[PDB]
Amino acid sequence: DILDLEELREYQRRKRTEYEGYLKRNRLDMGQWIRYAQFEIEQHDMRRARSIFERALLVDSSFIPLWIRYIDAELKVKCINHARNLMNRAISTLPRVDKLWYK
RNA sequence: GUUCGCGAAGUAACCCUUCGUGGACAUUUGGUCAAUUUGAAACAAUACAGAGAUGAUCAGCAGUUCCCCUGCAUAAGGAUGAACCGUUUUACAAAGAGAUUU
Ligand SMILES: [K+]
Ligand SMILES: [Mg+2]
Ligand SMILES: [Mg+2]
Repeated sequence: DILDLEELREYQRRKRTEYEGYLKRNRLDMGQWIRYAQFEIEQHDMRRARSIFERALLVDSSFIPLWIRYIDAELKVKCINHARNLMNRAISTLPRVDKLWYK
């Protein structure tokens, strides 16, 4: 498929334009947000992935699978202290959800 | 420059003409900006494609958007103005049961 960094940049531009267009036209599709963040984790660009999860939380902070995905994504890449800040924030905004406490 | 005053020479003329000189009058413009190509107007042309619903053709009216255009416009029109068609995996458990690590 992709043989060169410039070709990776072309691929990333096309996919980012696709995902951003759909999330512009309909921001409330949380699964679309999740798989865009997953795309950026596949690109190993954790800054972009974190930004997408944060924007998704700004669209809807009450949606528990989005929180769990973000926390698990931080832990999967050994970013434990980021995960600690994130989980503390998660319980701080939603203290009555048992799943976040257990996580 | 005009004018008030005082000295020198016309004109012993104290006013008029000239020269020297003290004072008053009048007091800070304009630029966000330089005169052709390299600080960004658009159509048109050319080639190829081509018409929302669906079996076919067409009237529309909306909605979402970090697209706007025409219009005095909160009217109306722009193909129903366009973009929309794609992509889709975990808040993941319980009971068994068969191969097997220990
Ligand atoms: K029509
Ligand atoms: Mg209309
Ligand atoms: Mg419309």
